[PDB]
Amino acid sequence: PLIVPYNLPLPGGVVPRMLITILGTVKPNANRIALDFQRGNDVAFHFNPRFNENNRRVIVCNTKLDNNWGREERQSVFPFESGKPFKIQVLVEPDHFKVAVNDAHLLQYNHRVKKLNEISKLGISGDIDLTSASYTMI
Ligand SMILES: OC[C@H]1O[C@@H](O[C@H]2[C@H](O)[C@@H](O)[C@H](O)O[C@@H]2CO)[C@H](O)[C@@H](O)[C@H]1O
Ligand SMILES: [Cl-]
Repeated sequence: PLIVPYNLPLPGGVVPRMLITILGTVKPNANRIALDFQRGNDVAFHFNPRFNENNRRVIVCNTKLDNNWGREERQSVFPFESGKPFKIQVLVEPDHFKVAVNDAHLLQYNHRVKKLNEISKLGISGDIDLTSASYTMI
């Protein structure tokens, strides 16, 4: 397996038609997962499943610029389960990141950071066993 937190370099940043695939298993009694697509210290796209926010399960998405979080985009559809294997696919499209979990469309996130070619790292963290992290062009 891979060590968590895991840094996946994205050479030359992201580009439409780039597909990032993360395979892992959620730990029992998990609290959180996070994917952080970074542009240096900025987080272009933070994708953050929360297993217990006031006894609710929610996915929080956001952008961090100059160390400040912006407006949260929340998704109540929650395909993850403690103890279970998952696949997250993030497809870069011209105007948004498109996320599918276990082959089912989950959400889209409009590009706030527009210099796609400078989003050159993906951090993967949280309460998971990480099996694989890779990318390909479709
Ligand atoms: O927005 C992503 C960011 O959220 C931080 O937590 C927020 C929390 O979601 C919000 O309800 C409250 O008003 O402010 C907190 C601090 O900004 C997390 O700390 C951070 O890790 C990100 O997940
Ligand atoms: Cl930008």
